[PDB]
Amino acid sequence: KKLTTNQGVPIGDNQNSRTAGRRGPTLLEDYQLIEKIAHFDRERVPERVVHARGFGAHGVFKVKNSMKKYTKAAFLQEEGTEVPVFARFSTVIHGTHSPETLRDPRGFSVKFYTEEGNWDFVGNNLPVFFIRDAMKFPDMVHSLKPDPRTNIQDPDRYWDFMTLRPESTNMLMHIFTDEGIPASYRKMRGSSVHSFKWVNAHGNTVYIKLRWVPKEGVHNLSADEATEVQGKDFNHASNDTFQAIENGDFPEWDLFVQVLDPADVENFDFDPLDATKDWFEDVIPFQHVGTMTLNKNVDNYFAETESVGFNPGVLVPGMLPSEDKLLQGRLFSYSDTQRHRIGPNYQQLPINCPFAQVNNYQRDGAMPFKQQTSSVNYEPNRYQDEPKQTPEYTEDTQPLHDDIHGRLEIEKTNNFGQAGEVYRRMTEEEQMALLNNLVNDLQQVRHENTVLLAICNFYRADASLGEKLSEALNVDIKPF
Amino acid sequence: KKLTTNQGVPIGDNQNSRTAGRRGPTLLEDYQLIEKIAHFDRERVPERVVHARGFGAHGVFKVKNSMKKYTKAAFLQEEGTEVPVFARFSTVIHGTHSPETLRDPRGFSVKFYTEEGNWDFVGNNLPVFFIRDAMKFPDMVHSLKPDPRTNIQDPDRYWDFMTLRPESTNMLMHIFTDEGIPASYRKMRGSSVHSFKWVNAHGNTVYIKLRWVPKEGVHNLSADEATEVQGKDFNHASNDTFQAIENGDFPEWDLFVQVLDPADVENFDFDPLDATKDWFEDVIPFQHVGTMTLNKNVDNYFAETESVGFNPGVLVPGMLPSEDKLLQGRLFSYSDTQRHRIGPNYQQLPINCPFAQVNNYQRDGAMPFKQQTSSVNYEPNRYQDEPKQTPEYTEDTQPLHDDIHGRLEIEKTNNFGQAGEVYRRMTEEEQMALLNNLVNDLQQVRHENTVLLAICNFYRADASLGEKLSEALNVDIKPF
Amino acid sequence: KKLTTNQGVPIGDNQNSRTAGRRGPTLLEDYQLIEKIAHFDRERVPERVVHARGFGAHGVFKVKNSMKKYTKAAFLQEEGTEVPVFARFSTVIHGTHSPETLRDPRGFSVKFYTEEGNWDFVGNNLPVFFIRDAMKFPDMVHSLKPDPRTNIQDPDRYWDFMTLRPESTNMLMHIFTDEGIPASYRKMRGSSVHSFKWVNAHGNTVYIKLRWVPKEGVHNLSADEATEVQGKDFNHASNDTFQAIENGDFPEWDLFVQVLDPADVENFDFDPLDATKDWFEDVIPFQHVGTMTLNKNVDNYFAETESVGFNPGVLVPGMLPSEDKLLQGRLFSYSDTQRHRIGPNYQQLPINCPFAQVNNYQRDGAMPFKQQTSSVNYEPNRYQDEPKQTPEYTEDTQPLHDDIHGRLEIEKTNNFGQAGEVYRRMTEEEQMALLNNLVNDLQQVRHENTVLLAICNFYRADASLGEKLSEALNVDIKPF
Amino acid sequence: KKLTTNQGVPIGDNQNSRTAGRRGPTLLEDYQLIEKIAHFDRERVPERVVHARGFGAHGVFKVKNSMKKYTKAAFLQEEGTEVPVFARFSTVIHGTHSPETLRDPRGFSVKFYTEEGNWDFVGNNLPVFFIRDAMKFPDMVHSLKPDPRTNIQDPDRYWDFMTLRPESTNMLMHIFTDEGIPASYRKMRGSSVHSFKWVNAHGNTVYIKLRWVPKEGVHNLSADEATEVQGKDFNHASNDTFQAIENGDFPEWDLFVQVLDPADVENFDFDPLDATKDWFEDVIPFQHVGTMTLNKNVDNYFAETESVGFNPGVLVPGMLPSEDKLLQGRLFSYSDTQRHRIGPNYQQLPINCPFAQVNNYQRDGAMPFKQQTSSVNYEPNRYQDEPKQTPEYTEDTQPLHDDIHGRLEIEKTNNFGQAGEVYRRMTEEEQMALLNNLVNDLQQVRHENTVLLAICNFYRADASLGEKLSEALNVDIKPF
Ligand code: HEM
Ligand code: HEM
Repeated sequence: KKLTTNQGVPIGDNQNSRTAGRRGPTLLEDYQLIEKIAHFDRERVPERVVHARGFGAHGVFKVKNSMKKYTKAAFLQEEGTEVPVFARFSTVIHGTHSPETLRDPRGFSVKFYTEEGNWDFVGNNLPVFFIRDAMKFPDMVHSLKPDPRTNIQDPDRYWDFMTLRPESTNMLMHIFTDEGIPASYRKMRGSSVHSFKWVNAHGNTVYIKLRWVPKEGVHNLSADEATEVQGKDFNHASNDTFQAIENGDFPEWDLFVQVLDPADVENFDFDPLDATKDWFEDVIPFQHVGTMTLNKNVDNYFAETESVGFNPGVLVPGMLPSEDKLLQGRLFSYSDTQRHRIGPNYQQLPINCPFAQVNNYQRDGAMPFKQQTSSVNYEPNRYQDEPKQTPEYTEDTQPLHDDIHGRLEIEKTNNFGQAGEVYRRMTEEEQMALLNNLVNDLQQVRHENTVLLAICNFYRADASLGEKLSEALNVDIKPF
Repeated sequence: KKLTTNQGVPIGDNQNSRTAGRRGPTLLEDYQLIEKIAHFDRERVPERVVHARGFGAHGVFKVKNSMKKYTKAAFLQEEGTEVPVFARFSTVIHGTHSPETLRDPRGFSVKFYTEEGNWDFVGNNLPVFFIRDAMKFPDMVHSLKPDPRTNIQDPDRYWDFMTLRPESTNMLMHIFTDEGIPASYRKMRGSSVHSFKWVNAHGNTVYIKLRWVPKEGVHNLSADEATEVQGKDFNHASNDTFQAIENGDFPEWDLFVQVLDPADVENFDFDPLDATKDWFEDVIPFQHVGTMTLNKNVDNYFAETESVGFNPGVLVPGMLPSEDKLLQGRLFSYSDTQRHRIGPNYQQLPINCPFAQVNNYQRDGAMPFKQQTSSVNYEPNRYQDEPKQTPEYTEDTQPLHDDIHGRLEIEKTNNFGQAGEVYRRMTEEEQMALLNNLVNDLQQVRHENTVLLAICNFYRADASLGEKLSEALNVDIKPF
Repeated sequence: KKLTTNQGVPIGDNQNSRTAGRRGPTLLEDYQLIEKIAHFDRERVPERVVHARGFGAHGVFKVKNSMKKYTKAAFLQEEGTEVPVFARFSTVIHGTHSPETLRDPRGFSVKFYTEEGNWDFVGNNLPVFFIRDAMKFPDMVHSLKPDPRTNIQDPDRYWDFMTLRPESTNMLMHIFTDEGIPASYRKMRGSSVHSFKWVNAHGNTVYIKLRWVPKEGVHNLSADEATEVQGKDFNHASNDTFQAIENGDFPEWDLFVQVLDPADVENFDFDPLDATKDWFEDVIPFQHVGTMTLNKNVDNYFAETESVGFNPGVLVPGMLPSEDKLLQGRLFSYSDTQRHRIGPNYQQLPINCPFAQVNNYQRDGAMPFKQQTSSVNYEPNRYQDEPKQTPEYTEDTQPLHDDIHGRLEIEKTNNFGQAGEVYRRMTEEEQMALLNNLVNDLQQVRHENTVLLAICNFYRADASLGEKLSEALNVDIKPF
Repeated sequence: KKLTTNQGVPIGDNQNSRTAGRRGPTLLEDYQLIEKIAHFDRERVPERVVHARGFGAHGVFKVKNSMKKYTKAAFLQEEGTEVPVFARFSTVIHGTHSPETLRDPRGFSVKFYTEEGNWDFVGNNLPVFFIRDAMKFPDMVHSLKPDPRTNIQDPDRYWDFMTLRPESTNMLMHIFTDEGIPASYRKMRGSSVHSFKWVNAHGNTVYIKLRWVPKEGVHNLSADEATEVQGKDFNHASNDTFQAIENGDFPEWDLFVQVLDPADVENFDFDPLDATKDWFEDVIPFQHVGTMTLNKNVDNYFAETESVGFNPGVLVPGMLPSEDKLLQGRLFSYSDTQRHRIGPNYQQLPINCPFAQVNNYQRDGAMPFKQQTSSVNYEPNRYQDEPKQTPEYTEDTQPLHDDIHGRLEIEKTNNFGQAGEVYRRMTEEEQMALLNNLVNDLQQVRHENTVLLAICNFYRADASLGEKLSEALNVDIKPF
């Protein structure tokens, strides 16, 4: 195999620059060097705005139970159907090469290359979020991100944002358990967090939540375990998940679905479209869908794991987004950031390409590798053999329930009630882990009012938790 | 054929946005709409900084005569060998959709997809150039480019540069004949302008110049003729050349080489490596090489004619650049601008991709469509099966003739002598044309000193042309 | 002034590259050369996807009549207030350096640097548009743009689209008069085309349309006149408007507003919010607002006219978009394309920069010249003196009138009615010019049933015009 | 202070998206939301290809001793002259948010904002490099970078490359002492590694090396110490250096220079221009130049530390690059990558901007914030007030010493000899640490031939090291 330039010219000497004499300066005419150095200079692209640290693998999804009752999604009609998937697991706040032992939700992303298009599942392990409207997401992230001067994450900064956005209480309850540091990607669950809509063949729509349950079980690290691991291996989760697949101990998860009829949405003490809210298995049963097996590592990380883009509003027919106000901003954000991060034709890259043929009138854009060449780039047109709309594929109408449009916060926020229930649903071990992690984190806040507000927010959720935090801190909340 | 999103989801309704009601505001969840518009939003890329305006087509090069004597270049070894080519012809100064009736050199670019890699011929119709050092190219372009306030080309600006850089005189002789406006791309010659080095299997090197000769002959347009054409068709040359191919009237050119022994370089009243100097056919004979035939229009202009990059420094084994100081900056410039204009991985696109297989240790970069998957991305390595250098392909050594490096103008400039020779080689018809065009261009110069300088420069070249310019302008030339 | 590199190093020799000898190859260590070339290599950015060709100038808006009864827009409160403006005028379909003699609507864009933010008016001269839903815009553009193979605009393609999308009929009536070729940018009107919403201090909203009247009158070119101009000057309108300002003949326009109560939207034979429909002066009267004077040319085309971004959705308090399905896509499109075309931080460039101060929690992005330095990059936050929201500026609620969202075409299409009205409002001159231009255009269509359809669409609008086109073409229309 | 959009419009509600009803879907017309999310989507830019993990601060350089004897560099003429500096320290191989406890050279970069332009010092702590020609850098970096499939650094890969490129031996001797892991940025030295050239007022040139000596002393961490620190703090060095400055304990370094007359270069058992070679203090004395004090943290990491670009070939008059083949490729590469990573106009950003004024003929390029507005954008020109060249600043000619140019490896490679002396110059504790670290590293190599090669490479430098490695490994080297 001959070494070549990008021009296919064979290289004779890959060790020496062309110089003006044996010990003289380098020549501008060294095309081979400059081509090599110039490409090297251009290897890097922007990391993900969040969830930059991650691990991806290939596998298959296998449907066990037909879902035709709830959705007319092609792949979900018949038990036994298998769909290729690519998955990516990730942390959130810190960058590429950041340790995998930090406290963070863990991203859980699955691209399904379906016969009717790509569907992206893009969730986290943790079943709720800090906030309920996309308007706040840059703020939340900016608050959690390293301090913009010091480049170091500072709890004084994020506890500020969080205390003043008290809907974050419930998420705080989850993230400061030991479930805030999974032991690895293969030992964690997945959650859609948002409701979506599934519509069946007759146009009945239900609200659905999605649920991944690992065959290896949920396994977490305590703070001291995380520190121990960090010192030895800053790539532990990636390492462990890569080795398991390479050794043939294939990571597997089961997919379950929760179904809530639209006519029942007022029936709870919470808005079911609020992303700060969970649907307890107790109140809404999990129904088995199928199982994902990841059985093949990437061939190349950059081209596969780094270059994939997912979007929760990338859905197949039979699937629609919910009105969830946090989800609604995501629909835009993901693809929007990918046009910048990966490129305008990012959907043409092997890792992003659908299994279904792409036939449309879109054209051009930088690096047009899979340019459709028909000169007929407009629709409607006169030609019968060019791509046409298939009316049966139109997304059905959905209901509107208000007489006004504008900036209108939902009515039943219930910022503390469900958070309290989540606390009381925990075992003693979980409640003690939560207290020690919260205390350790609040000891790092440098503004008293923020600490007071944090303890107060927790107190409203559960009085005894708030009392314990008060004692450990030691800040008396009694006057308030 | 089903119409689809870039995700492979069949589109039901390609005519209506999803709105909050039949006469309501558009929804951010309209993924189909946003994908479509966002891609549309990104269709465009930067135009070529020069030669933006152009036309491309595919064809074949047939070598008629073996070049073994002069070069070891594989495709040139045997009579009858055929190489696929892609050619682009161009104006220079104005942008995309610029009239093709403007006075400019015309670009003549040919990519040869060779058994030993790509070779780009990148020349103009005209046999010489305005300057002799790349250092001056941005200045020269900026002077000819539309005034940066008015956005209209102004003779007052570029005559300023050209008079103050007297080496331009020779090019001014050519450019202001009627050969400044070719009738069509098919009715023009091609010139390498610079000499290059060819090296044979034995290791002898010769200076060479390359030459394209139109089967349809050289045909030009007077000013008034160009004005007539321009009013009815601003894409006239692209239109003619497109139609010619489609009608089966394939444009052909014969290629010729001029050969100069490096030992004979100081035997002239000019420096043969000076880009402002021609190699007259009567001094160095044209030797036939073969013939190019353009026999297929692009399937798609954007992915072919817009997205192609050429570099005079993209050479196959057997070829090397000369030390011509204008050429030497071009070796860098072209591939550098393509990395910007087209993208880091521009050599991966089909129009740029070699016929010879590419095998190397380069990786990543934006849109890594053709990523090499082997994890061995470093050389030297322990693996016999990975790409290896092939020493017999090592570019040969070349003489150094000085004991200092630095910023050092050539001795024999001869800024006016050959410019004179060229004029006295013209027919009386061409000399009248030169005068009419010169006068009509010099009439637009608002600084009398620039006008005087032009006149002196032409005078030093040929005293009769000088006095004629003076008489017509009318500024007598007895003082200075 | 000493000539310097971008590093601030004074340059000794700007004429010669650094070479390995007087006649030797160029050195890679020539930083000065490489910096200069590499920057030249990067001068170009993408041109606008539409309206690439254009001219900009600075000026002033003077408000003459208070608009307080209709809007609480600060700058519109007091008769006498001046706002600085930047305006850009353009053709539509072809690229940079394309003739300004071509048949095209003309862009009319004005940035108002107001005390309460930038307001961008982004209209055309013609008062209607070809289509009424943004979903169709890429298709409409693609059909009108050069054929993706020949690189020449083809009536056979765009008629194909326009006939198949018969809502276009009204716009064809307009664009095929002589008004399709304005004599220049100063000699044309401007239209909002869409209605917008103005909201007052008491919270009443009205539908509004905006209207620019030239002090110079509306002046147009016939096909033959445009053809004669084109031969001589392809920059004719830019040239005219530039010179006019230097000469002190300041291009001026009066601004007029047409008002409509949301209560009266059903009292017409058309949907007021349909972009294919005009609001006739004699049905909704023009009310005078103020005058714009353009009194200063750009210092630099690139940094001003090239680099400016407008968006019709960039509105000041007191203004809101209507539900016009074409407008609603524009809200997204413009800013979207600018982030790609100009850059993520395009709003930080002087030409785009507001007069009002920018204070928020956004950060970073490529080329962050005006980066906000405060480490408090999140809101809410504990700091009294960091930026805070001002609730009285909250865009107020707007009625919703449907109980479903979805892909739902409007009721009163009236694709031909008002198109006929328009034709019958024309003088005999205009009707003659329309006939000539249409026939000349329809003679270039190569497909029978497209021509037939065009004549039928025009016939449905007006029987006599239908007959005359039928007569001239010449197909009898007795059957169908 | 009012919260505003990038348009300067006051925001009233920064908490709620505009939605089609209180519990309905989000509106495309929420300009405020989309501007916000869309800028957030674009915050990230590519990290540095190498040395992505870093820390920057401002300060001052004070010249203690005139250097006029050796250079005519303006800032170095007079004792007591003070120049502003920005410094950045960094690791090498891993990405942003990588631990600072990893084994790697440590980058030491200093930008001097001089009265005659910017000078960049761009060195490492360690005084030699792994390779001696730029041709090999991508390969070396690829071998050291995470395996492109596992995303984990693998000694089996980098030992492959290193053993097969035995010139690396000397650097291995350095990097595998505990100096492979400095305790922080303020407790490490700096080295130019390369010689450069200094030219005085008379045109005499000497070769110089540059040396930074920390007031705080050189302090390192053993492997176990590094492990302990890593578990607790992955930002330790950034943390420590930022706190020192913030507490008023300013990091200081003394700058020293070593001088070698060009007439003495043949006098050593090594080529003094080989970047794998050190110039021992006892062979060429260090001469005090001045001191750097870092006294001011950044206001903003992104705009300062992230967006700064340095290039060792960015030199002031009085300074020139040496013909060092490693240094030669760096002259091109730094500015090349920055054009991509930061932007074509990267030199216009506050952190990169010279102290000295920038006056030249370059124009345009993306985000032209500091566009020079003069319409005279070409040189030579007629105007005496426009930027002119200053011939006294012309870079002096330098010697050439060969009669050929081509790919020509230096003759006295001495790959093992100096490496031997470096080992023999070590203390016994340094020698034990070296052995422990090498053994720990070579136990992770999985190919016997590479371990044997490594051991043989060390043996050739020093027999007792070769034996100690052989015994500890346990690999028999006797048969060879
Ligand atoms: C009544 C309908 C329309 C009018 C009057 C109009 C007018 C204009 C004008 C005047 C410009 C040039 C602005 C400038 O000088 O910078 C422009 C550019 C543009 N238009 Fe529109 N247009 C219309 C419809 C649309 C639609 C439906 C879309 C797609 C949703 C669209 C997308 C664009 C884009 C992407 C640009 C490029 C802007 C830039 O690069 O900054 N236009 N249009
Ligand atoms: C002994 C030789 C070398 C030393 C001492 C060295 C040191 C450094 C340092 C300290 C930085 C970080 C600058 C900063 O803080 O921004 C850096 C970055 C970099 N280096 Fe070198 N390096 C060496 C060799 C090379 C070579 C041979 C090349 C290839 C031609 C190279 C290419 C690069 C590139 C492309 C960057 C990224 C710069 C940017 O994005 O701004 N280095 N190096």
